[PDB]
Amino acid sequence: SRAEDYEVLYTIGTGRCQKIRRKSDGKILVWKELDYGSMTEAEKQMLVSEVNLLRELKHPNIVRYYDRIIDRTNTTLYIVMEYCEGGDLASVITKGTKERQYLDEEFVLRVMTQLTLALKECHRRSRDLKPANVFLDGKQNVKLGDFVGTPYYMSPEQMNNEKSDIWSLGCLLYELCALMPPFTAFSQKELAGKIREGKFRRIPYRYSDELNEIITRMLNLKDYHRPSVEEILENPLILEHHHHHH
Ligand SMILES: CC[C@H]1CN(c2nc(-c3cc(OC)c(OC)c(OC)c3)cnc2N)CC[C@H]1C(=O)O
Ligand SMILES: [Cl-]
Ligand SMILES: [Cl-]
Ligand SMILES: [Cl-]
Ligand SMILES: [Cl-]
Ligand SMILES: [Cl-]
Ligand SMILES: [Cl-]
Repeated sequence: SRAEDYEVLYTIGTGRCQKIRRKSDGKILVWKELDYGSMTEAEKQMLVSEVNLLRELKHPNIVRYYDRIIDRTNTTLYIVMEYCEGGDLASVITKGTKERQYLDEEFVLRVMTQLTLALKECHRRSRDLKPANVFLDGKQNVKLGDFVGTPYYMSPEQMNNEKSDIWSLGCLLYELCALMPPFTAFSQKELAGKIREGKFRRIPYRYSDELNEIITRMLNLKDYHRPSVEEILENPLILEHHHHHH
């Protein structure tokens, strides 16, 4: 695997994320460009570990890693992976916010189902749940990727556990429905205050009582009252078509 095996089409974001084309079969992919020139041997060893871990993750709802390419000349490491043509959930939400248009319940259910399964897989093996780390492919599939900011999704436990991940999922699904997170504040201390009270607005009325109910359960103050991944997926809301399809 050499860089010359691929051709950069253009830069998606900025190290650098680029949409690329594999020359042999024309397959569309992306790579993440990492300049390791300024790294110590220690940090490079830490980098080697991380990349090996990504190679082991095979799941329909986790962004698929394909390859790693070393360019010793430019001291650049390339991580090759699947392309998610639908971009990230952050952009979907800001888009709904600016166009004043709520997302379909069907879409929210797809995200709930598919991220819950990604989470289930993560818990098996041993990756923050936030809109910017959730990607959409071209087939309605949902995939989990990998100081200044306010920690909107921090659970009550953390500010003091797999149920903690359930809280964060609740926050993400809440924000998808309401187009704002369940707890907002100008500082972290004000934020922490709101989280401890555990009160928030119901998601918009266009969304079913059943969907409101499960999101609300995920946001319970007590970790042990939050549903497990198993209890989530048992929900009558969740159907075959909400799962991944090739
Ligand atoms: C490469 C590192 C990242 C991001 N990543 C992928 N991102 C995109 C992607 C596509 C977009 O529009 C077509 C887009 O604009 C909204 C965008 O915004 C951030 C991202 C497509 N495919 C990807 N594989 C993969 C996961 C992730 C990581 O760090 O592991
Ligand atoms: Cl899939
Ligand atoms: Cl609105
Ligand atoms: Cl709807
Ligand atoms: Cl309450
Ligand atoms: Cl409301
Ligand atoms: Cl669980």
